[PDB]
Order: sequence, then structure tokens, then C-alpha cells
Amino acid sequence: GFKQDIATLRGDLRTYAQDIFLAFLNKYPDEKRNFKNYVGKSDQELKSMAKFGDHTEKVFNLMMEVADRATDCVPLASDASTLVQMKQHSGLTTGNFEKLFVALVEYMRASGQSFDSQSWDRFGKNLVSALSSAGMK
Ligand code: MNR
Ligand SMILES: O=[N+]([O-])c1ccc(O)cc1
Repeated sequence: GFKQDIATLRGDLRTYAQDIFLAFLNKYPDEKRNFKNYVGKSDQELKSMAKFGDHTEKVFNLMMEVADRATDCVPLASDASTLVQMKQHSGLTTGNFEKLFVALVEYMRASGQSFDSQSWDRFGKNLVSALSSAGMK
């Protein structure tokens, strides 16, 4: 289920984080509006860019903590407020997060691994709801 998937992801997290964020950027290329330094690069070139690897893994480090702290795929309100307030997230909207989680769910479905894709779909939805409640537009 969802808790086991957090452990699975954590066991190879730099790879999963980069592959999922690449699936997001390739499904929604306009999102690079918020990632101008990743423009004009293939997947293999991004995986050789230090901030791409370090920032993507740090994003997913925290994503796994928020998932682990959640109850039945519902994140803590303190985590949603942290994600709305962080300066790095200024001017993001909830649709940016919805799209990341569509790509994450599609990645899991395409995997041959028994990820609980429905629970990640729920978590993405519930995160978007918590972000909205905490003031993200
Ligand atoms: C499509 C837009 C974005 C979505 C969705 C998104 C979703 C999430 C998310 C999901 C639950 C979590 C957890 C998360 C967490 C972070 N996030 Mn976030 N994030 N996020 C940015 C856009 C987005 N984040 C940006 C832009 C930056 C700073 C610039 C750069 O780091 O590329 C940042 C930065 C960060 C950092 C700091 C990285 C560091 O400096 O190395 C963390 C941690
Ligand atoms: O996965 N993510 O949403 C990310 C990944 C890398 C980054 O620099 C910012 C956000």
C-alpha cells in the first residue's frame, strides 16, 4: 500500500525522484516556465546537472516525509502550510502540484511494480486541497 511505497521510493530515491520529475517535465513541457535552467537539455544531460539532481532529490526527500506524516493519504496541515509559505514556492498555484502528481501516478501505473497508484492519486488530490486551504491560489 501507500506506506510500503514510501519505503520503496526511499530505497532508490535519487533515481525515482529524477525519473518522476523528468516524466512531469516531459508530459507538461510548459512547466519549465518555473525551471528556466532546465530548458534545452535531454534527460541524460539533466541527470549530469548538479542542481537538477540535488534539488529534485531534496524535493522528494521532503515529499516522502509529508507522505509519511500523513494519515490515510491526508497530509498534516503544518506540512501544507510549509509548502505554501516557502519562498521557493512564491507564485506557484495548485495546478503545478496537481500536474506533478498526475505524472507520478502515471509513472507508477506504467511500472511493473505493485505501487498503490490509487493512494498516490488520493494523496495528490488531498495535498492540493490542503494547499488551497492553507492559502495557495
Ligand atoms: C511545478 C512546480 C513545483 C511543484 C509541483 C513543487 C512541489 C514540491 C513538492 C511536492 C509535494 C515538495 C515536497 C517540494 C519541496 C521543495 N521544493 Mn518545490 N516542492 N520548488 C519549485 C517548484 C515546485 N515544487 C521551485 C521553482 C523551486 C526552487 C527553485 C528550484 O529549486 O528549482 C522549489 C524548491 C523546493 C525545495 C528546495 C530544493 C533545494 O533548494 O534544493 C523543496 C525541499
Ligand atoms: O520535483 N520537483 O517538483 C522539483 C524538482 C527540481 C527542482 O529544482 C524543483 C522542483
